[PDB]
Amino acid sequence: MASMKTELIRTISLYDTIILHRHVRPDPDAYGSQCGLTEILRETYPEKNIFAVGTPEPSLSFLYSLDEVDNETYEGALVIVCDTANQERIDDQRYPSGAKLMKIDAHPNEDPYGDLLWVDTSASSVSEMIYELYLEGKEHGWKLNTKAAELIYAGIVGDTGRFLFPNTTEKTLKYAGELIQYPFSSSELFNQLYETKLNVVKLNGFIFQNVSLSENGAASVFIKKDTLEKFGTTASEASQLVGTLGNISGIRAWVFFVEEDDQIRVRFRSKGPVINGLARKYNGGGHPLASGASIYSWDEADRILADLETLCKE
Repeated sequence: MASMKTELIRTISLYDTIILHRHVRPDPDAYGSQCGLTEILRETYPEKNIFAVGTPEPSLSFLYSLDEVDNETYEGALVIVCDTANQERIDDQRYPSGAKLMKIDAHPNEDPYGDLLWVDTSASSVSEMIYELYLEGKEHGWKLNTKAAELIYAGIVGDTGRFLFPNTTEKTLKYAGELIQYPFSSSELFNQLYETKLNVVKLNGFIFQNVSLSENGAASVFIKKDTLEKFGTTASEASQLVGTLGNISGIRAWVFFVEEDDQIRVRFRSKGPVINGLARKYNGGGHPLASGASIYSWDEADRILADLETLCKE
């Protein structure tokens, strides 16, 4: 809604202190949206006290540094929460302790928090939403500098797998063309985002070398504590390799099992057949081409295999 954007801008102009949050375990969109908007606002309003809070993600810390803020600073502040569908996943819970709370998000509005709400499930990403907000904001004095442009671009390219994933829309590409005109180095950004440690590359090589496809295009990957130790990689490092199998000729759908301390993490992917159903059956869920689940025994993994084989066969 056009009016909704205008009301956010007006409300932002009214408060001297603005504190910005996003979701725990931040990703590129969390940074692009939260820090992108933070940097718009630092540039546009150098007289305001603008802060971005939360725990940093070391692999994204090259984008922006976060601030430490006292309890007192919240008093009478505007708090903006970017890219967090669920209140309980907001990094730093002092979010409702200000005078007002604003929600900006691109996920379904199941937890409709905030005094102000701008939710749009047609946007690729919240970083895209922030660029759209800026477009309007312009007319009311907002300024986009090079650092903000870069942040929003980083958020968009991270969240869409550089215009690959199906959340990419006409708007995404259009805004990216506008953003690329700012004088930041996109090639250096891509280098930083894709930089991978030799030991994670080698683990990826171990997975590729040993992968096999069923006659029906199903594939599975088991990364237990012993493999993690051999390669010296964390569980999250190994899990993040689930996307790397997508270009294999004839693959239909596949799954990763990563042994963590408390569960076995399960990541489902598909090039066609719906996997939602299968995920929900083992207590998880997600989208039709990308779901997850937690399981507690290797027996449970073999059942997920048999069902994956069938879903592919049909």
